[PDB]
Amino acid sequence: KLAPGYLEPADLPVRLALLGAPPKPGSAALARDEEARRAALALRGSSREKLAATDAELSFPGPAKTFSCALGTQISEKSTPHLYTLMQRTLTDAGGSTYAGKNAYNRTRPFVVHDEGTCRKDMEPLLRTDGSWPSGHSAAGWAWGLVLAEISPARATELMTRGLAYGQSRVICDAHWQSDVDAGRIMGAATVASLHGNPAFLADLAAAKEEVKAAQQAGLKPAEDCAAEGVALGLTQ
Amino acid sequence: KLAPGYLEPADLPVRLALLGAPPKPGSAALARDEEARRAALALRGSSREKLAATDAELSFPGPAKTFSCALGTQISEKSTPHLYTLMQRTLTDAGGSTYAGKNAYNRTRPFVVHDEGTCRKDMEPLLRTDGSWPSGHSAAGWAWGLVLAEISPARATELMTRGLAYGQSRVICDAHWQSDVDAGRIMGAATVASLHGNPAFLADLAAAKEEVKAAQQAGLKPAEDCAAEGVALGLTQ
Repeated sequence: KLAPGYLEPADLPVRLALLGAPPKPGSAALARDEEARRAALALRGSSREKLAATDAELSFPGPAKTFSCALGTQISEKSTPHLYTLMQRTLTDAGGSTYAGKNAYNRTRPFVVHDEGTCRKDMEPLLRTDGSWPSGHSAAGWAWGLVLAEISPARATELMTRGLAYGQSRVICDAHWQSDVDAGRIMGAATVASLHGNPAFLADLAAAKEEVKAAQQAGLKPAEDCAAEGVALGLTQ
Repeated sequence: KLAPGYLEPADLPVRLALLGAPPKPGSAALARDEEARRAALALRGSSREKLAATDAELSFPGPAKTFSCALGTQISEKSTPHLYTLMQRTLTDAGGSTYAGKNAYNRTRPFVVHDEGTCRKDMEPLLRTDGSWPSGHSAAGWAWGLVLAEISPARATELMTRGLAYGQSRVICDAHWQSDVDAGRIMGAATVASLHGNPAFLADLAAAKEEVKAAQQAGLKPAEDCAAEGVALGLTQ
């Protein structure tokens, strides 16, 4: 159910070297995670939580739909085949697929710690047994934001903001801690640096730039309710 | 003093859109900043503090020297002129000179809040009146780490680790808060994404890849004490 990643395992960024240990028990860092959790759970029942629910969808075309409004055009196999492929393959590179248990911290997720629910009840049987470190959604979101921003520089701010919000959706969903979302962005940026050393990624990147240019010049607007996503995001950037 | 940046002002990543507010008074987020400050000040008098003192040097060849050991060859005008230039110009893009006080938070630095000293007494007269948001050293450190990792993919982990440590040196030096160092990496990664859309940067990047490869193949060792830097950093293989 996973596309081949661009990167060989030996070329993946090394979590242990790049990341610090998770917040220790009794630490202010852990208190910051609980504070972020409490602030996030205040949004339970809101449109932002509902957007966090669709942000959790990693099965394509999930991510493609999620980033279309920020891109200004629809990401699809028909319109942007190379960009679509790039997002699928970089999900493997940046996401939870690389986060093995060996040489990794085991992270008990917030909703398990506090015996409460998430914004995606259907994904919980998987997440309960999952202690991935850091947040793979966060890493993929930031990686997607950084690559897409390079693909369409005229929408760089919208795309990078959307990629950051994608990681924040994991806190709002009560699926992972703030610190793991923050650490996810370190891995996401690092993975993008490695991808720029990969000729296969670079070829798809170059083709995606032409696809997006062609779609925007032809006036293809996103096939998503960008108004509703904007409201859910709050914007006021 | 400052080299021309690659990026036009309109192409700089927008701090206000990408970053959250600084830790509020009485918050666990602020408590985390104080906790990191206390852990950092325990290293006063140590080799790690001494390395943070040279990590503070933004006047070239300061940054070139700082990353040479992680690169595996000396960054110099003679041996890697385009890489040297690239670091100088990306210092302007990423390194805080763009952090205008207008439309930005004013940050009182830790050593000012606690009427104490930094690891660089000579730089305090400027830093005392400076409330830059986030950490420009951190942003440049992470940006340099990410670009250099693409330049020399075989040393990607060493270089990205060094770029994160470069930002952490600001906490160890008591020059800025942890949260501003963390936010610095968001801006650094964003700036790198913008840089990959800039043809002048891309031309220097391609030449730097050839310069570094030629230097490493000729066996040009770093002209820095890599043993001493390894001990000060606590490096683990």
